[PDB]
Amino acid sequence: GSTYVQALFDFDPQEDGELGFRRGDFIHVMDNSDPNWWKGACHGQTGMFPRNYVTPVNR
Repeated sequence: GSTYVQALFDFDPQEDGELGFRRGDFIHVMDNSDPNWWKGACHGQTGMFPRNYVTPVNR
């Protein structure tokens, strides 16, 4: 389907397994878990990332 976003800012991991990307990086929202936090995938690696650190592309 379509669950991508565009990294609003740079997110450096801060958890064991977390996600790590850089502004404009399209996160792949694989499973909206939490309101301000979600599960996704980008640099060939999945993990969690603040949902407010990204922005929808299909809108």
